Amino acid sequence: GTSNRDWWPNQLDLSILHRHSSLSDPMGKDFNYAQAFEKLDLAAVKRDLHALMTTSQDWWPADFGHYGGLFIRMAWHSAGTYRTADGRGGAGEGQQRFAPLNSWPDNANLDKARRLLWPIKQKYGRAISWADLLILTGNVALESMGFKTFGFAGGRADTWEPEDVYWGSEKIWLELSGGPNSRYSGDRQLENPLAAVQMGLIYVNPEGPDGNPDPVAAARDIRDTFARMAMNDEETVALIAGGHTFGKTHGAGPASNVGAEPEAAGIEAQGLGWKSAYRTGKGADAITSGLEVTWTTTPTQWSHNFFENLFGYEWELTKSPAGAHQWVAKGADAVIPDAFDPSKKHRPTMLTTDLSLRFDPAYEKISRRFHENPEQFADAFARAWFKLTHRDMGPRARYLGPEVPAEVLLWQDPIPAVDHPLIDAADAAELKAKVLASGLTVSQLVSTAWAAASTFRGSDKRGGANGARIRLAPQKDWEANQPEQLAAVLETLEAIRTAFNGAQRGGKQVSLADLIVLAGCAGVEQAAKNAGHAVTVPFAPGRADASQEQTDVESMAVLEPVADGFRNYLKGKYRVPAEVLLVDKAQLLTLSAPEMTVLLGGLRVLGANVGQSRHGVFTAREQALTNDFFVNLLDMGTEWKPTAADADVFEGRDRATGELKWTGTRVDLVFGSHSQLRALAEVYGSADAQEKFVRDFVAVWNKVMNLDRFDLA
Amino acid sequence: GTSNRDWWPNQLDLSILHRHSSLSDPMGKDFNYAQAFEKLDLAAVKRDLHALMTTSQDWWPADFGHYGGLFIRMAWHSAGTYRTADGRGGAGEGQQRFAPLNSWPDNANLDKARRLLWPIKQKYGRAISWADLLILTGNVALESMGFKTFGFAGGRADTWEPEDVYWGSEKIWLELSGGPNSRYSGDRQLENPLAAVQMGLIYVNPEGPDGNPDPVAAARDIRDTFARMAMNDEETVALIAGGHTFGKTHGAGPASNVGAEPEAAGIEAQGLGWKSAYRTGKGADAITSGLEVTWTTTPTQWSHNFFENLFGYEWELTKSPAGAHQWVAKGADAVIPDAFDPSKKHRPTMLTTDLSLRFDPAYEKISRRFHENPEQFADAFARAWFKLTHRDMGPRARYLGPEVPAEVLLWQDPIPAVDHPLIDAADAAELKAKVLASGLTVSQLVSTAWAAASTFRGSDKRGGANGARIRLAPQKDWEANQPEQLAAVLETLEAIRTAFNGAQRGGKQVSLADLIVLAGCAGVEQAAKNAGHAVTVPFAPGRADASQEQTDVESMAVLEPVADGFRNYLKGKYRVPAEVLLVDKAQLLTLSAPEMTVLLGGLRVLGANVGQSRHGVFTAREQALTNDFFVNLLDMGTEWKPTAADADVFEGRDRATGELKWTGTRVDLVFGSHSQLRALAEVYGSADAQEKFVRDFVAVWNKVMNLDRFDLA
Ligand code: HEM
Ligand code: HEM
Ligand SMILES: Nc1ncnc2c1ncn2[C@@H]1O[C@H](COP(=O)(O)OP(=O)(O)O)[C@@H](O)[C@H]1O
Ligand SMILES: [Cl-]
Ligand SMILES: [Cl-]
Ligand code: NA
Ligand code: NA
Repeated sequence: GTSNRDWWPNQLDLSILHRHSSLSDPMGKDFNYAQAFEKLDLAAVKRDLHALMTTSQDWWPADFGHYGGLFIRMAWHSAGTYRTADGRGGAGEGQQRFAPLNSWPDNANLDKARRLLWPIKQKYGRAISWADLLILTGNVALESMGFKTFGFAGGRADTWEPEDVYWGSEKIWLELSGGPNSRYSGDRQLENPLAAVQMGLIYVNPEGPDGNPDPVAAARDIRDTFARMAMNDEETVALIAGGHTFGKTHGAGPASNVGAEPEAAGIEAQGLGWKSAYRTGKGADAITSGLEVTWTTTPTQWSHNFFENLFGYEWELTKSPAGAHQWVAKGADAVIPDAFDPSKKHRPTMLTTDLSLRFDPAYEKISRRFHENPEQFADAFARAWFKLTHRDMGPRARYLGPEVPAEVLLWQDPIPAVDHPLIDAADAAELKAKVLASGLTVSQLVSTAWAAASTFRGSDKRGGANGARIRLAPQKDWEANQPEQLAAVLETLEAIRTAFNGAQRGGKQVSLADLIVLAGCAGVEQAAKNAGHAVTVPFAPGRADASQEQTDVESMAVLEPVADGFRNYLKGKYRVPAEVLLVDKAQLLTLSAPEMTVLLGGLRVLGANVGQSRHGVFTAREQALTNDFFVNLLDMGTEWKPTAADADVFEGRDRATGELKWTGTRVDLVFGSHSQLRALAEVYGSADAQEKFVRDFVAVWNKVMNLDRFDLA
Repeated sequence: GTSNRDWWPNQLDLSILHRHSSLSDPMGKDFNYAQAFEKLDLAAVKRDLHALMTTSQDWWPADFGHYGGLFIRMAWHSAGTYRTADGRGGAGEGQQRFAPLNSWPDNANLDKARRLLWPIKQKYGRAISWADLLILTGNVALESMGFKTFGFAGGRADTWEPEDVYWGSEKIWLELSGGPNSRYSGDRQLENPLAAVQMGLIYVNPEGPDGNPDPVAAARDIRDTFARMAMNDEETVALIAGGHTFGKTHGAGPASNVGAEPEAAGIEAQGLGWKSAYRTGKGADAITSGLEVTWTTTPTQWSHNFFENLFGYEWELTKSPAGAHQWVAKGADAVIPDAFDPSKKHRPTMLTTDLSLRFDPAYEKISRRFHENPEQFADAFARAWFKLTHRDMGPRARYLGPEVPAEVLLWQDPIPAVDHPLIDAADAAELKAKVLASGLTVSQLVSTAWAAASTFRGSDKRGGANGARIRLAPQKDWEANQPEQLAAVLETLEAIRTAFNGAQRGGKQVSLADLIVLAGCAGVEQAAKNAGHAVTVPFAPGRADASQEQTDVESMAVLEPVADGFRNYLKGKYRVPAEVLLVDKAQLLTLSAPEMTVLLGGLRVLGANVGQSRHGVFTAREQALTNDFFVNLLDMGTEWKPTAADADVFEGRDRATGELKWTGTRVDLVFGSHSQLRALAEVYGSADAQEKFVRDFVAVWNKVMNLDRFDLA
């Protein structure tokens, strides 16, 4: 059946904004996963998981009699899709169980691992999400094998459909680089926002770059991809060597024996895939990656034998039974156990990417330290494993259960506790009047609060106005935030704050974070009053102010808006059309298409554009909250044409006289072009719509201001 | 950006079930369009539309100074996509303003027509939908040009995103027959459910079949496509000749001058398309279809000139200025006015498909009768226009406003008015006890009610349990309804009915329609009791019983389920996989995926399968309402394989012994295979889910029983 996407493959896709509707969710509209989790007997879940580790099923027999290695790989791949560029991927939504991730070649046979967990999922039901269970299972695996984890938090609610993520443009699984849809350009520069080297891989190719078995070159790809997953050198080495303390790879025969991935398999496979015609198809005969390596002499027990072997042997290039490149220890004795036959032993083996840990010079220093000091290794691995598996969970207020680590980690973007009474409704009214009496304008107040709150992204729940990180490096200097203008606003608000706080009794005070938001609220109320409408914008206090020392400047870089269509802002010229970047930002904000449309049209007329640009400001009463953006955009009396100077800027002229009325960008005019967006614009540009536009604008503004308020959930 | 549909282009698409969420709808969740419409000043709207008729805009100047022909075409196209096979298409959702229909070649320049209406739409806002406005406009165009319409009803709520309709499989607009994705096979047999001859046409090709200008052959295509739009020969001749009493076609120069359709155009085009480089690109120079025909001597006034011209001249084949085949009157004088230049006149001209009305022998007899009795023509056209524009609106209870025709038409599937007291809760309890005491089983009660209610489709709001048409021809004889079993259940219910009704005073009586549904409710209650659960199922009385003479047996044929996954029924072997047909049915029933899931699993254990098939009956307690379907389907202790006899039937055997435990179809097993469906099945097959399953099942059952209850809306 031919679809709209077939006829118009480059038209903008709004379906991404309308995922996760109540229609697709089997749980009631009142279901609260945190409340269910908080009553889970977590210790009981863990006991059942511990038992499972050594209860082999004959349909996928346990290597060494222990499923721990398999489950650790499972949890690492669940988390391993994360990209810092956009926060997408990660373990936080349990997306491994849906397409495409359930059928990526790097996730081969994890379908088996998830199926092993159905009896426990079934027993506990809604009180433990798949998303939490995948991670918990990896932690129990670790514990069962003698490794002390750093802790665990629940709270990852399940999702019910695939997320729309850009994983690359290749049309062939695992395509090598340099194809017509190459994700690499220049000197091996990987395109943002990607964080894997080949389509369908987690991070890197275990044979080496595009299959070339050079550990030094592979190290480059490890370092780049791991950094794009928010891991530094120490963390990277700790993770890889920690993981590869356990279990084995699977490559017992040729890969041509392996059948269709789950999404392609027949209905009778019941959601499993990669059925193998090689011998028994499983166990001793398993084929997963095609490699056949077993790293340590005790694959079912924590040890420091990975680095003992890495450094204690010289390594020879060899081939697995499937033909993949891998390495074997020269001259070694057969000291590695076989997974099924207690009479067989094997020489030590390694992946190309394992040898990167010794042959890259910066890795080698860390790896040596960890070899000489395994307690340092263990602690780094524990810390890195917690980070890996929690990096997309959001603020610590979302962490549930009895095993949450008390230590506050800098990567969590922590917010200090509030230890004083909060402002009440009368205080809020007093502050809004003081802010308006200062002389700050509607535009300055709206723009400041927008800048502070719109850093949120729902992908990894980072950003937002909590913390008042807008006053700190690097936010205070981002171009989109208008550094000089911002500094002036912040100085004014800080003076109002000082004055109010100095007047109080009983310890009541207002944080700068709360006052930035409140001041934006006052701006929107004032703009409504400028239009003739008396409205109260909701405000919820309780944000706190973070310090510079609590703020990782390098980690915060990925949150810089380089494209913010809500402020008509593009930092440079991109391949992707600006309207596509608008919808991407709207999705990060968690906005629907109606929400996106009302918000943008209101921001344009409040003066929120960076640089005071007139593009899209289709009103003669700027700083009044009206629907003028939509009424003027939709006026057929105006004709639009791209400018000669810039194809991305348009002039709107009166059709009869030629008189210049307006200018606009692609982000402004998509609302009058796209057939779905134009239908939304029409509602708000109708003669009956002024009350509705104000009400809906206020509601979406409040939604944005509150995106990171998990303290109120 | 590669998507899941790219990787797995034949996996089932559940997005069709989660359209029309509250996320994409800009109106509040409590918006009620009927209440808005009922307060519209419809008379005011009609005055504005009358004014618009002759208010020419320079960007698309009005032919003859009157937009009435353009608007008639616009409304006839809005309606003209309707297909009786599935009820999809039609005017009722205003879908002409969205992709793909806004850009079909046959809808060229209707973008202009819609844009002329924006000022009126803006003025009246939410109180008139686009969907109602398009039809109202057509009516006013006819009235303006001297034709008295049969009536008009409002109530077509707007929609906010495209419907997922199968329009065909061709990948080329307008492709002629016999290609790789041909919609024709055999003896020019058009594939169900399509009702057009070429991709992007409304019904037929105006040059003739595949472009061949044979009026007799064209008439075969006219007859078939119009029958697939619910129109008979009389209706067809009346509509074509009535439409073509007005206006003209547009083909002033070669089609290669015409640019991108709306969804392909540049952002500056602001939602319009088909910009033409030919001369002024509009008005006298317009190119729409490529034909250049004006049918009557008064194109802006109702006349009897269409049939005068058709019969009064002999016709010669010629070409338009764009090269399209059309006909010109031999020897005629230049009597047809020019649309723009009072000094030019033209000879009478006709399309191939107009000549079909004279050269097909059955049409010729009707055409002659209309030529000799123009009052008959006028009345037939008025009735056909009303049908055309209301065919998809559903029961008359949904018709709004002061111009609704009082006359009840057979095609409306009319339900008699209720003129007696209805049964109350105490009476319902008495009837349910009588039904359970009669010996009817859970299976018989559930299956009967299911058969009665599940004929509803939301596409055209036809079907459902109101009317008790299950007792009439042809529903009573449909294979899926199990005619012999049905007759025995109906005879028992009719005896209960008669006994109850004869005992009442004051006029109270229960309809058979209500009793069917109530007895199904008693079946579900009894099944829940059989499972240990104490459940009351909601019931709303007020259905009435329609007569056989109120039930057009040929129009009812399209409602026959040839595939009904809910009863594991397939009438024959089809090219479309059964699970796609299940999703199709769910969409017609208005079900989400969770609703489809719970419903199907419950129906399987209640004994609703046709023929008492064991396929998917995964329980040892049939006729008890439990979640057994899910718990057993998901048990990894069972392995599934297709049977040797039939690749579409599967056997589930114990993995350890080989012993046969169950059999199932594709519709049963897709719930254990599709990664989204299986995530839903998991919820209902969890240990905590029995009460959730029962409650959800009751809710969805109640939903289905009330789908046609627009008397209660
Ligand atoms: C450069 C990064 C990495 C590469 C290229 C990589 C590669 C692979 C490959 C090819 C396999 C074999 C799959 C199979 O055939 O069964 C595997 C297994 C495994 N990986 Fe990694 N890995 C990486 C990092 C990690 C990390 C960060 C962890 C966890 C902290 C991890 C834990 C494991 C474990 C436990 C197994 C064994 C699975 C079993 O016993 O079934 N790996 N690795
Ligand atoms: C066999 C069925 C039919 C065929 C093949 C057909 C074909 C067409 C074509 C090709 C045009 C010219 C488009 C353009 O170049 O502007 C047209 C115009 C039009 N049709 Fe039809 N038609 C059919 C039935 C109808 C019916 C059922 C109605 C309404 C009751 C209708 C009303 C009109 C009107 C009013 C115009 C004039 C448009 C204008 O003045 O701008 N047609 N038809
Ligand atoms: N309209 C009704 N008439 C009679 N009983 C009802 C009605 N609606 C709900 N109930 C009963 O109340 C129970 C729970 O009510 P509710 O909270 O509305 O959720 P649901 O959408 O599951 O019906 C139902 O399972 C049914 O037995
Ligand atoms: Cl994601
Ligand atoms: Cl439709
Ligand atoms: Na994420
Ligand atoms: Na329809």
